[PDB]
Amino acid sequence: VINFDQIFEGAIEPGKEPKRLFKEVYEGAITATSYAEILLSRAIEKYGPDHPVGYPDTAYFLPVIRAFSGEEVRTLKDMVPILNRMRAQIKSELTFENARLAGEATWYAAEIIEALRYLKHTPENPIVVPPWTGFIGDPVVRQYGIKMVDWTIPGEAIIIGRAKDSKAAKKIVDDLMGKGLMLFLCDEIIEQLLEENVKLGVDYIAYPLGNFTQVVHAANYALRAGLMFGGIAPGLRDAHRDYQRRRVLAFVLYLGEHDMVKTAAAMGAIFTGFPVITDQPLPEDKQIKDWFISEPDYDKIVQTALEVRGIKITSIDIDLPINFGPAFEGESIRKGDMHVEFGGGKTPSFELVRMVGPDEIEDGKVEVIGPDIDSVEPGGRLPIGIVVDIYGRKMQEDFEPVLERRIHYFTNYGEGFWHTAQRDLTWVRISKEAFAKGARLKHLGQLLYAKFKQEFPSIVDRVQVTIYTDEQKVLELREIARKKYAERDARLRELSDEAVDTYYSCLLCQSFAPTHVCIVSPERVGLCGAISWLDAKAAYEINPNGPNQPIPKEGLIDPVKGQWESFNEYIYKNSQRTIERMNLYTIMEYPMTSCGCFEAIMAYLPELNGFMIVNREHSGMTPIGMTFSTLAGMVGGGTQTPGFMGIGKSYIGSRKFVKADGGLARVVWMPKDLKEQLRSIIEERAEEEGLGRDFIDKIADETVGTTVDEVLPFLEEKGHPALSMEPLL
Ligand code: SF4
Ligand code: NI
Ligand code: NI
Repeated sequence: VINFDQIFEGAIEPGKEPKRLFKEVYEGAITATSYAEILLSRAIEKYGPDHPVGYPDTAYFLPVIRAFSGEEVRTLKDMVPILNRMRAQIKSELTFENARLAGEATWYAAEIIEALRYLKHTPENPIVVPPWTGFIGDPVVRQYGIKMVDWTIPGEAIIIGRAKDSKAAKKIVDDLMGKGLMLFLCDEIIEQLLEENVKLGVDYIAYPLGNFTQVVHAANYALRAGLMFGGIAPGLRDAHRDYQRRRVLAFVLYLGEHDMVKTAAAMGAIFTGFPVITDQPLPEDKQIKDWFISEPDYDKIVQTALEVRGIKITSIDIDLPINFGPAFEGESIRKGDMHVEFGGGKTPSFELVRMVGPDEIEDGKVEVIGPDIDSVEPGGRLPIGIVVDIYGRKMQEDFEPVLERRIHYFTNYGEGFWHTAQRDLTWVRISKEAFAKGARLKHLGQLLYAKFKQEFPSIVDRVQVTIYTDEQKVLELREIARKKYAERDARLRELSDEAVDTYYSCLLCQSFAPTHVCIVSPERVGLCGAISWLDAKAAYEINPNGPNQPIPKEGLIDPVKGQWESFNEYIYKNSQRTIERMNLYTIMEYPMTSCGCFEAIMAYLPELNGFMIVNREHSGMTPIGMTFSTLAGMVGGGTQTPGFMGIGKSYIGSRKFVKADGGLARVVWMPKDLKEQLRSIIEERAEEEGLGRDFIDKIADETVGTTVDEVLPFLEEKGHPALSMEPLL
């Protein structure tokens, strides 16, 4: 049996209980359950017991309840017994265990109150607007899971209350955002940060939940991790708490004047293993060592929370004028805020990584050749050519394309730095706010140098960065860059599932999905969409002991569906033996599993005789009778699910795309925007198959319908080949 409570046994010596804290927790838990009970009785009197209740866009009903006790709450009456249960577990005796049970009851009460609040919520007339999030949908949790698994998001800060001043709120939050922690904000700190023009919203991984009971939208976010990637069953309470403590490195920052309900909520965080750190001074009888502690000095509170939680940060430490971290990757710079730009079809541009010989490379040398961003009035433009020379003993020409990709990400982490595209199609923008802080191309070169030295210590011994901004000179060197681009394109042309004798595992997502195993082949990218076969091969050649390992293609069992003994044995050994077999070219029998970060899901529809596909960003209903989030609840979690499978979007353009099932010809329904994202690949592959370039017009989408009865007549009138193919079954 998991004995999770053992994690608290050292906290309080007997007879020295902090009775002020336990009394405040008791009063706040009773108040929260009472709030929830009256609002529930009123709603049941007004709408009736059977009225549906729930949150927008989640597969997990009321996730806090769904995780800790497993109930599938759907209607108001379902809430009644649960709340009664929770009220019954609030007890006067002042023990640490009773405080934790009161905190769980407070969390249950906040979840109930919020679902009741959402009874009045419609997408057309919502109860919250951006940047505020309220309840955060499943797609955002999944969209940041990939950053969680490799600790690009080292942890999470749940900040409730009010910083002593708005400037202090801005400082601690800018610090956290530069450390890459995911933030949940509640109460007056939000307006404090907005008045300091701190950037907030889901794009910045800094969620303004709202006030008061909206605090629970951090809890139901965190618990979803274990429900989704961890695959833990609903209702396995101690297993969920153990997943939270082990992998959701959250802590609470309790700022400003205390009140009973906030304190009971923080105790609910402690109940699942998240320490609480407050800016208030604390008497002995209102603190718990390593669980409810005071750090009044704002200069130290962040490092205090990080150390008590166990979070370790690895910053490049270079003193750059602008903030840097994952939160800023998703920013975009409006034309009115843009100080200068390069590339994007407005000026010549290229970026290139290139291996060099040892004797004429100067490690750390960052040079800007040509005018700097000093040169232009705001809104102007310059050419940019970036060349990162690299020498290392164990550097390989193979690594050049891989490291080149990093530039995009390295640039977008800078606040006011923006980057898109690649090679000679780059577009880069620098905001007026960054220019006013002193940012110049020098800092871009130093940033790329430090991030390359930090991310590849084993293979980079020397790195040099040159940024050219003369038009003619950029055009001249762009031809050399294009030469290297063509070489890489040819090496990529040579690869195929048959020509290579080694496929590659990837185990990264096992930090959160312990049983999941990805197998990457030249014609099948990993389901995150970011790990191609060349990427896994380079990661293994750089770190032989890492999460990517070679697997020889041996012991063939089924050439058609794509089963080999070697991959079977590897997946069985590395899946904690939940998975014995896997077919690479079909979803209908022994499909590869998923963690929860798949870019899209495929599913077989017998009534259409073919596949639907739905990407994570699509909002609406699909012909199988489920949204992407509901389908993802079944497809993720490391279980084998014949007839369903998660995939990267680019996989749809592979020649091996579910080849044993009929490939692209079997696809009958995709979202319109997904078809348009992939229009060129789909047209080219469809012509290769003999389906015609107009085959994309025969694929149904949501503008055709969202049910089988609406879609089938369109497929029949359009003569879709899948209808005349063999049923998959
Ligand atoms: S390839 Fe698979 S396991 Fe690796 S990061 Fe991508 S989704 Fe996760
Ligand atoms: Ni994942
Ligand atoms: Ni995943």
